[PDB]
Amino acid sequence: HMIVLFVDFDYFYAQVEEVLNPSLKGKPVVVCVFSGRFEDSGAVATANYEARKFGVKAGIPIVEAKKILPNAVYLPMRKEVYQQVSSRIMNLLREYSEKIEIASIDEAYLDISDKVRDYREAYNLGLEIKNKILEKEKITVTVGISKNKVFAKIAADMAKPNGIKVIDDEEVKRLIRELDIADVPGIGNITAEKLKKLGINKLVDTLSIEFDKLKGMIGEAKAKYLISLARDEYNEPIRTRVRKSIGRIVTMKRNSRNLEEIKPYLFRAIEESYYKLDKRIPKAIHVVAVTEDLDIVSRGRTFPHGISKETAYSESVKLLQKILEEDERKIRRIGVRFSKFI
DNA sequence: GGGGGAAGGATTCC
DNA sequence: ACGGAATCCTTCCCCC
Ligand SMILES: Nc1nc2c(ncn2[C@H]2C[C@H](O)[C@@H](COP(=O)(O)OP(=O)(O)OP(=O)(O)O)O2)c(=O)[nH]1
Ligand SMILES: [Mg+2]
Ligand SMILES: [Mg+2]
Ligand SMILES: [Mg+2]
Ligand SMILES: [Mg+2]
Repeated sequence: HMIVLFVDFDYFYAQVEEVLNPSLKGKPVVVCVFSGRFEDSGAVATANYEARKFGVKAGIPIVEAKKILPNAVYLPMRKEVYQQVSSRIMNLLREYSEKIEIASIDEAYLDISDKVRDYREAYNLGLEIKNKILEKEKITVTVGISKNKVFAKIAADMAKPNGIKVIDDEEVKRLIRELDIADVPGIGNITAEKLKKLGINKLVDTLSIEFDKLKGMIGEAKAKYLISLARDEYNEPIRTRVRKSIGRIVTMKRNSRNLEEIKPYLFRAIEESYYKLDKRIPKAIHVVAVTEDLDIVSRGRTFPHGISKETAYSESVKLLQKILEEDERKIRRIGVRFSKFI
C-alpha cells in the first residue's frame, strides 16, 4: 500500500548548540528569544531534556525558566545556524527517497514505499538513517514508521527521544480506539474542547456522530480529516511543500499607538523580510499587529503586480494607519507579511 | 444560486 | 507571553 518513514530531530536547537560547543552536553540548556522589553523578557524556543525535566520548555517565559533553573545555560536563538544544519540533514534523507516532504525545520516525511518491502526492512532503513545522520552531523533523531503520514508522526512522538518505532496495521487499529483524540496532529485545545462536548474522546468516537454535526462544530476540513483517520482510510500523499509567505514581526520596547514610534520597528521588519524574500516578488502585503492584550489584528492589500520595497514601505504605513484608526488598543508587536509571489 | 477572489481572523505547532 | 508560516472558515463583493 505505502510505508512512511518520518524523522524529527531531537531538542533540535538546543542540540545544535551542543554540537557547536560540546562542553554544554550534560548541562541543562535553554535557547531563548529575548523580546527586549527588559532583562530576560521573552520566551523559550526550546530546551534540552536535562532542563525539560523540571518544566523548562518551549513557550514559557525565560524569567520563569530562570526561577526554576537559575544556573542553566541560556543561549539566544540563532535560527540561521540551525537552518543550515537542517538543510544538510535534509540533503542526506534525500539519499533514501526522492519522495520527500520537509514539514518543518526539524521534521520531514519520506515515502519509502517502492524502496523497501515490509516493516522489518523499513525499520532497518530507519536505523541506517539514524546512524548515518549521527555520523555526519552528530545529531540524534527519532524515527516513526507507518502506513500514512499522521501515524508515522505519532509513532515518533511515542518513540522520542533518540528512538525509532513502527506502528503496524494491527496497532493502527488499536490506536484508533486507544489514542486520545488530542494526541492527534492538528488537534489543539480549541478543537479538543469542542470535541469533548460531542463526547468524542477517542478517534473511533467520531465514527458515531452525524457528519453534519461534526462539520457544524469543527468545520468540514477538520471533520473529513478525522473521520478519515478513524476509518483507517487517511492517505494524503507525501509532497514537497512550497513557501507561500515570508515575513517578520518584532516586539517594541514599549507598547505604543504613536506612528513615529512604531514606524522604525515596521521598517526594520520590512527590511529583514526583503533580504529573506531573496529573488522572490510578492503581490500581496499584510501588516500585522499584536495589541497590548496579545490579540492579533491585520490589514493588507493585493496589487495587480509585484511590490517594490518603495511600494511596501509606503503601503505598510497606510495599513498601519488603518489599524490604529480601526482599533483603539495599543500595539505591542508590529510586523509585515508578504505573499502571492510571482 | 453559485463561481472566484480578496480580506480579516481563527487555530495549529507541522 | 516569541514568533514563522500553512490551512481553513466566515463575510463581503462583483457578476452572469
Ligand atoms: N522560537 C521558537 N521555536 C520553537 C517553538 N516551538 C518549537 N520551536 C523550535 C525548537 C525545536 O528545536 C524546533 C523543533 O521543535 P519540536 O516541537 O519538534 O521539538 P524539539 O525537536 O525542539 O524537541 P523534541 O526532542 O522533538 O521534543 O522547533 C516556539 O514556540 N518558538
Ligand atoms: Mg524535534
Ligand atoms: Mg518537529
Ligand atoms: Mg494536541
Ligand atoms: Mg513542538
